[PDB]
Amino acid sequence: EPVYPDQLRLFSLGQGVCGDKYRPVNREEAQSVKSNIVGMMGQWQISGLANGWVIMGPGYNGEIKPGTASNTWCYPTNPVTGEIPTLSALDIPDGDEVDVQWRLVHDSANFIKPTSYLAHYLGYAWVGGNHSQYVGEDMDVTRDGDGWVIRGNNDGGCDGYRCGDKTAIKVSNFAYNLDPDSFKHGDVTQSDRQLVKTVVGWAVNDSDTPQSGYDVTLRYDTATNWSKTNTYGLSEKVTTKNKFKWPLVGETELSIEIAANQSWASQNGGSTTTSLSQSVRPTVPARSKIPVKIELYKADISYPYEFKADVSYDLTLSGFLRWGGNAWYTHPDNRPNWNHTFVIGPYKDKASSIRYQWDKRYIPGEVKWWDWNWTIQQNGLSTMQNNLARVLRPVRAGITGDFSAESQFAGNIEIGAPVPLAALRLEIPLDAQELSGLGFNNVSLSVTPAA
Amino acid sequence: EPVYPDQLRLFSLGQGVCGDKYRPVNREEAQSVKSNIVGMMGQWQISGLANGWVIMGPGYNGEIKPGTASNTWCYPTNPVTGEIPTLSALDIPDGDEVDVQWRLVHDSANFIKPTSYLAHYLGYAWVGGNHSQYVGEDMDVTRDGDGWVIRGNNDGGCDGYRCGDKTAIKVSNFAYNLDPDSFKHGDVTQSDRQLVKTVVGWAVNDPQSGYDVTLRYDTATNWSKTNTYGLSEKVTTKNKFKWPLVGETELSIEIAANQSWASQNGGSTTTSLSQSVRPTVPARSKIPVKIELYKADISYPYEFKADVSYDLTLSGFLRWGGNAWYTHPDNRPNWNHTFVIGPYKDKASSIRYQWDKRYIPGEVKWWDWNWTIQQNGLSTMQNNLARVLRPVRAGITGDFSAESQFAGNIEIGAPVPLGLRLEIPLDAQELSGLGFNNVSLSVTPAANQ
Repeated sequence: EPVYPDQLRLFSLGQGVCGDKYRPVNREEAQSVKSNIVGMMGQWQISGLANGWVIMGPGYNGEIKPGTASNTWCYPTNPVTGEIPTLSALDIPDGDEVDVQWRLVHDSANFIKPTSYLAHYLGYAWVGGNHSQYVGEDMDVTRDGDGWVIRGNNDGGCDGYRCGDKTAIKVSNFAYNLDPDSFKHGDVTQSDRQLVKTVVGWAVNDSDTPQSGYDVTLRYDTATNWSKTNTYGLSEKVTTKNKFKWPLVGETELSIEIAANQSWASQNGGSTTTSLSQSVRPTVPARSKIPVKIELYKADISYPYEFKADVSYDLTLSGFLRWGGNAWYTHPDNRPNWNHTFVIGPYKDKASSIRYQWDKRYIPGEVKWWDWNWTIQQNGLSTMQNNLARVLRPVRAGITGDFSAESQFAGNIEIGAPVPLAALRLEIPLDAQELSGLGFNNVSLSVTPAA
Repeated sequence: EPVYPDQLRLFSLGQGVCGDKYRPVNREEAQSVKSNIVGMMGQWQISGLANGWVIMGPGYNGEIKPGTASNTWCYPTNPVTGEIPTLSALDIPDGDEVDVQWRLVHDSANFIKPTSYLAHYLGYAWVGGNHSQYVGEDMDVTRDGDGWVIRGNNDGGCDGYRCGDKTAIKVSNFAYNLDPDSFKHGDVTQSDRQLVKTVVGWAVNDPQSGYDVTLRYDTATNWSKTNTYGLSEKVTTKNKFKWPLVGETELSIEIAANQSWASQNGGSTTTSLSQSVRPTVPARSKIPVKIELYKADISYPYEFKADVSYDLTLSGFLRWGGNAWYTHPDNRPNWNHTFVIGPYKDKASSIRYQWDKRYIPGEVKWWDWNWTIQQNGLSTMQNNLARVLRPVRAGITGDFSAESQFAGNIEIGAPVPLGLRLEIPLDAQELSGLGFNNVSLSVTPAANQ
């Protein structure tokens, strides 16, 4: 009887006060799911647990100690139990799209068999080839344009009511979305940052009043030349839901950002200039001067990358339903040639959600498609949780190629030892031509009052 | 203006009503930090935003659409601004502990400089060497204990009151904690699932349901792991985990917490399992039972990542002109302070704690972070503390290899014409010689589920 973190709910109604039909989480329970609770709190957040214990945000390392808080962590008084476990992702090696789909759809233990038992458990009939006594065995997997249709092999003759009527299981509408957080990289091949030039000069205090309260700002326009390779072809059908900057690797800063909904393969590189502005707030004593140095660099990186693209697809089960064993909510006995489709992946609507239909299986007005509590009493809760955990298992594909970028940047503005004015104003020269040629454009040194 | 997900807060006070000094987040702000809001929400949770909009739990895909809710995501009307960035981790290849400490502490751009500058902004004196006029230059790094010390070179002579008293930055108390979720492996060198035997039988009935055929047995794994270098006798995990699944050769290895990675290189672990089915045996009929037993061994090169954390002790005297010590001691005292760069230990040692709680006078008892900002300007201090606090992690690599004996599911077949009788042959002596110990089949009735 485990505490399920997705059912925790946090209320702001004072000490140990939880909403209605909710009760406070205790220390032993917060302990068994600490990583989960803390990961759902603000950095320096502090929320209450039962009996005067508190759990602190991640910035405090998620410590649980005696305390009091105005907001509490609450757990249902009537939790929904038996959640579908969530197994580890099934990683399929990169390749062109039919090799990736192909590899998935022919996997007996991780696909063919688990989806067959599903069509079987829900009441569909003849879910297996006629050269076997077990479900999901001896199945012919054929192509169907964009889709794949797995259907029991019919070679020969069968015996049973409409036994020559095998349930078809068809896979379609495949989509691949890249998870930017999945970034990883092989050995950094090319790598280095050459100091191409170092600008030095002075900042002078021609006054009897010491100066402070002025910022010395530097601004340049540098370019970033980057390029990337796509080893296989899936690359052309995969996309990102929302843009992201290419990850920092090395010390070498770069500003490259990938676009959403535009195929990975179409984004292979380019040159992009940027406007950067370095700055310092010096303090030069009266009738004195301080030295200012600025180190300019060129850098480059080369390394093999790898991101993961999750796969989702529509799963249609079509065939007639059994007599005296059907999971549909109305429970037909007339053997209707039923046709239903679940979406394995991100949510779309309630009808195609096993998880949604399964977690709501007790709100009477919710059960309008399949009768999940029916399947449970027929088969048993574990049987069903292991069946749905495998059919719902996360499937990810590797996306790879090579990465290479090159850029020029300036370190910060560094000041020296104030020295007695010789026998704020800047005496630091810039040769716009030489820097344009070193890859630095529009470089300017401004002086502005602090604020 | 920037929204900071660490300042979001959720209230449950009716529709669009936030707690005091807080205001509802609007669809255009929630959108920008979606990933974070959603990550903070229950599976099918729905939370309100500003102007009749709503954000849906991760189960509904985290979608923001017009709606209404009696719980709201609020943000401060008064937000702490200028948070210190967070850069991506800095990776140090595997080597011996002294090599991994060396690669960190000697890096000028990523360590001698940011750290020297921190000491310099806090008012510490003579944070450079006699051969240079800039901060963090001409410094010496030297072994001392199982820690090191950075301090300006004192050869030559100098200019300045007590200028021969350089500030020393001492790094020690290194710790390395392994992060399980960093698992990665090379080319899997060996993989193969072979069918050893298949117990077959007949669930016999002379219908009958509410019965569960239960198969209880013993799995077994043999493994070994190597450890390319030595850091490994120092790396540990705060939590015990379960070695990752790769391939489809089921394993059952548990890496214990608080032990050197190198004192856990292999073994043999048995673990009993229960397989169960609920048959619906027609009257006077026989249903077939099949159980496949297998053998597989996997073996590949691995690599995990350990978070390196250490203590930073600044020792030297504070300047009269101005230091950041909250009481601004004008008598140039000898100052000693140490920050813990890693998991939070206490407020005195947390730059971030102190920095994020800088506007709350009650809290300012160590360094005055508002003073440094005024003195040097806000983007300088936050770009400096981001390099001082940038996560650093070392790789732990080596070769792994395992073999196990697991059993597929007990599958039933179509029932054929003929207290539930189970005709299923099992010679425990044979299964034992084959590697399966304690195999047995049973029938117990059903009352729940």
